[PDB]
Amino acid sequence: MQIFVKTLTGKTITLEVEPSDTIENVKAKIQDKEGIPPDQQRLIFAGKQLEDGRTLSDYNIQKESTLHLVLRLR
Amino acid sequence: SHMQIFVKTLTGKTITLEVEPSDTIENVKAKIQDKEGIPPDQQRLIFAGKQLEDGRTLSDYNIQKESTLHLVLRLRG
Repeated sequence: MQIFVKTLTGKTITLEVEPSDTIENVKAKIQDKEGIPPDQQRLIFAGKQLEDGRTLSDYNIQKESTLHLVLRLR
Repeated sequence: SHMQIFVKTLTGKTITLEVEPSDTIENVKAKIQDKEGIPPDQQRLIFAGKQLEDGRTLSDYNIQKESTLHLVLRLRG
């Protein structure tokens, strides 16, 4: 289950994730790779702003799907 | 003495900052960290299509009051 996370500058990272993983889990994995705290991350899929508590299956995020990472200011 | 500038991400999300023309780009990054908690190393700042260098000042780039700098996330590797 290899999904992609795309920044606003073209750069894209790959993540190995399991169907049950929550969006928060996804943000933790991104912190592990990029050092960006989850609270500073906004994730978008299919024009939707993703919620931390939900899983990738609740958004029908399939293998090779591409999520969008956006900076989240206070 | 002081002036307001905007720092904007690519989504249009904006932050306002009070700065001096004599402030360094690193000073601006540190002010952004103070406001947003984003470490300087994660920040790349852009103005007039020129990547901004930590050691230079705002006046070096002729950044004026109400000018807008763009903020971009810096990734690892």
